[PDB]
Amino acid sequence: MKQYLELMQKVLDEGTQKNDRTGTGTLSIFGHQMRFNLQDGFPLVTTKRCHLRSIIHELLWFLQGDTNIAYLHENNVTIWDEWADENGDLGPVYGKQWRAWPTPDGRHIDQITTVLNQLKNDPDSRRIIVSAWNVGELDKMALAPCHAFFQFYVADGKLSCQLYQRSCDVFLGLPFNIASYALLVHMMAQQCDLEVGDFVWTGGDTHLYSNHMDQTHLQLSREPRPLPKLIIKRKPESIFDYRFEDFEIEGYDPHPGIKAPVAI
Amino acid sequence: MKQYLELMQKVLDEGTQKNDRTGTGTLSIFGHQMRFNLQDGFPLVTTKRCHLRSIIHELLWFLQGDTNIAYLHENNVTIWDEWADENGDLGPVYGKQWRAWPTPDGRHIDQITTVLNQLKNDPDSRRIIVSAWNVGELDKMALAPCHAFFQFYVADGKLSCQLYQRSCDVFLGLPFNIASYALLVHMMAQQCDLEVGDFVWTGGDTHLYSNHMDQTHLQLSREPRPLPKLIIKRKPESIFDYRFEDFEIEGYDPHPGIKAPVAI
Ligand SMILES: Nc1nc2c(c(=O)[nH]1)N[C@H](CNc1ccc(C(=O)N[C@@H](CCC(=O)O)C(=O)O)cc1)CN2
Ligand SMILES: Nc1nc2c(c(=O)[nH]1)N[C@H](CNc1ccc(C(=O)N[C@@H](CCC(=O)O)C(=O)O)cc1)CN2
Ligand SMILES: *[C@H]1[C@@H]([N+](=O)[O-])C(=O)NC(=O)N1[C@H]1C[C@H](O)[C@@H](COP(=O)(O)O)O1
Ligand SMILES: *[C@H]1[C@@H]([N+](=O)[O-])C(=O)NC(=O)N1[C@H]1C[C@H](O)[C@@H](COP(=O)(O)O)O1
Repeated sequence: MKQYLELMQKVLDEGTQKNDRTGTGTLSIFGHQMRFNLQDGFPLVTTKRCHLRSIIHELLWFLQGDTNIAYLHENNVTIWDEWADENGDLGPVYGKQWRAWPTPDGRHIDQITTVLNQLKNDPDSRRIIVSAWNVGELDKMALAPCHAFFQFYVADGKLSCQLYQRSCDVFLGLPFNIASYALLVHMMAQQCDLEVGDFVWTGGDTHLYSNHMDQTHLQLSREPRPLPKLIIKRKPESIFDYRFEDFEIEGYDPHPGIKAPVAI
Repeated sequence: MKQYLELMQKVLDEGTQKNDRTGTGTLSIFGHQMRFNLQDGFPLVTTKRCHLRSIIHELLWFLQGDTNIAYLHENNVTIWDEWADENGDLGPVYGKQWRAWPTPDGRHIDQITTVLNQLKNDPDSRRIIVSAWNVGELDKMALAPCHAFFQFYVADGKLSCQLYQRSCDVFLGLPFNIASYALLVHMMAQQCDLEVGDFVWTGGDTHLYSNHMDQTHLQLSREPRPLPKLIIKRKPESIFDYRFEDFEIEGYDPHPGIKAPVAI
């Protein structure tokens, strides 16, 4: 997609060489923002084939509040295997914080239910936020959340969302993260009877790994194709009741997939 | 400042009318980003006189971990009076979360000390974050944090910072918020022996109140003046030991102040 290839080029032209946690090395920029009008189409990268199966299942897994990889394996999704322990556990990552953020006085807060309540009763609110950045539990997580904090906004009968992503692997992670959140915005809007508006992506440390350079040059040589359309085939009773079979992506005709190693 | 007047104009031209919490009404946009290179000068608005006293003291107050307004009053700062209770308390707002974020298992995490440790030992880290958005304590706060989440970044011997501000009163709040965080970046850099880099501001619901329109038109008629310079006159032993007298703002020659009512 145009905005995505523009970012890739910007990282190549403007990024500075930075060591990293994994020992791999990156080219990095700090602070970037892009906007996707969800009415123009579903923002799934076309310049390489993306695995929709993994994207959709990961999101449904988050929404269940699950942090064990059993569900993903049951569904032949292996994108989280490298970080899981012997029992398939990741610690209280994303889904746990979304559904069951623990308080000092012993409660658990379901941020997704809270957001639904807000959208249905106080749509003008400037506090419609979900955070995964639970400072008190960071040390128990396999990895600190990359996509950390997101906010909804309603104007003129449309639902928008902004994501703050503190760290972004541009080649591997970003195509998944954009699609994942676009999908959530479509689900949320369906449940709230709103139209879709904008998905706004904001990055912190936005980088290309040093061993993704060949892959990046290849993909930059390709022309984007028209965006597909997302069809949700039924309206479940709640945001927690979607199934893989409920989604259709129509007119997705990507260029071939490009393999790249994940930095662990 | 150029970036600031550009935003004001954009809100006037592109903002949609939105009701709000306070009953005042706003023009609102969602999602905006601006960048200030701190080497070009200290980003204090010149098209109206800003009260530096209030800016500096508010920041020092946050850093103490204080949430009672006594300290501000001792220093003749009254910007937080409207939200405080009979005892001058605001609940566990900003400073409390920064210095003493409470965990379930009973601990308190000092995020500022943690960040210092990270900057001094792991400057390449992509996880150098402070959050005020403590989901478990939101209901005890006078107001939910506006400036919610910020990240540091080091490259090439320079310290940058990005702030996510979920809600932004463009006329009243934003000039303070930009200056406040620029100041913190200068303090942090001094303590860590780094040069200053960029301050990146990212907004969620970015708005002009309906009863700030005259004030906005007035200010938009004014030409920005050159940015002042921040001089820090000594190096305290720690980030917690700064005093008001340690800061000099040189060459600040603003246009006159513009009064506007705060929406409560
Ligand atoms: N450094 C690094 N990068 C990352 C993650 C990480 O923790 N470390 N974690 C992220 C969580 N998301 C993904 C997304 C895609 C993949 C991945 O590998 N994807 C394939 C293969 C997909 C498949 O299983 O079929 C691709 O070619 O797009 C891994 C993690 C993404 N990037
Ligand atoms: N709606 C609304 N807007 C806000 C806040 C709010 O909670 N509600 N809280 C914010 C916290 N920051 C400020 C900053 C400035 C002022 C203010 O009023 N400033 C003066 C007067 C300064 C002074 O005391 O001398 C000015 O003209 O700039 C109030 C809160 C800012 N904007
Ligand atoms: C992190 C990631 N995740 O773990 O779920 C995700 O969804 N998107 C990412 O882009 N992603 C990247 C950022 C970085 O390259 C690594 C995480 O490493 P640290 O930033 O060192 O924590 O995965
Ligand atoms: C909030 C504010 N604060 O309370 O400290 C700040 O520092 N900056 C702001 O711009 N600010 C604004 C945003 C909005 O106009 C109100 C808060 O109202 P809600 O967004 O309804 O919580 O103050």
